[PDB]
Amino acid sequence: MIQRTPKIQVYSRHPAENGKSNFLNCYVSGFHPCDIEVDLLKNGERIEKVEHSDLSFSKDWSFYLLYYTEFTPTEKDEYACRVNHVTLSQPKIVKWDRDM
Amino acid sequence: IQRTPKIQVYSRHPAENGKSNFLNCYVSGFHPCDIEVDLLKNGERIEKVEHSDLSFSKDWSFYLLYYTEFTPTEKDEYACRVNHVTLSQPKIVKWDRDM
Ligand SMILES: Cc1ccc2c(c1)sc(-c1ccc(N(C)C)cc1)[n+]2C
Ligand SMILES: Cc1ccc2c(c1)sc(-c1ccc(N(C)C)cc1)[n+]2C
Ligand SMILES: Cc1ccc2c(c1)sc(-c1ccc(N(C)C)cc1)[n+]2C
Repeated sequence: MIQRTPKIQVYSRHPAENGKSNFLNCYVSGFHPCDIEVDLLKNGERIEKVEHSDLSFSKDWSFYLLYYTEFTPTEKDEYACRVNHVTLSQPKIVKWDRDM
Repeated sequence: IQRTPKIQVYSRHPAENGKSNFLNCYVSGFHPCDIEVDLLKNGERIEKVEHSDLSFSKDWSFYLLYYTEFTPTEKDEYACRVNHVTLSQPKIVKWDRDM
């Protein structure tokens, strides 16, 4: 079927509290074809030790996938998600918007 | 960097004609990820199948399982049809009852 471009959402598991351990998630949804690269970024730099869900799909072959890592937020630190996919020219970055 | 799937077909318990079992097609070790899988009662594509999710290694080798509840009979015969890029022609694999 026809190509389609991922929806990308970045969120913490519990609400932020500086210096308290949390998890950071990057949820990539709705996309096709399946092949995709995902990386999480502490101040523009690629976190080593990340974990991920399996890659699941609908009857209509939309794919869904989750990346996450334990982390401790601080006032100075800035976190984001870098996705590359065919439907993206340029690897797309999306910031973690704290204030929600 | 391409890799062709390993394909294994097996029942969960040993065959017993007219007793309910599960049939699995396990497709392993493959890349890239895109792949079609179907199970076949006498060459015909079974409607109501289930599947695991698609998991992968650090290596980006992918792993996936299809299965269905079924009742085997002496004359019935079952198989798995996989299509992948690395295959010229969709590959079929039989279920050997005497696994
Ligand atoms: C079925 C299910 C289970 C969990 C679950 C969802 C759906 S959807 C979701 C979630 C998605 C996005 C966000 N942010 C972008 C703030 C926060 C939470 N969770 C955590
Ligand atoms: C319409 C439709 C069909 C299937 C389907 C969805 C939507 S959304 C989804 C899904 C699967 C796994 C995950 N995580 C790994 C947490 C999150 C979402 N599935 C499996
Ligand atoms: C009755 C009977 C006899 C042999 C037999 C089975 C049932 S089920 C089975 C088997 C084959 C492959 C796998 N994996 C690759 C996960 C798991 C189990 N064997 C080898």
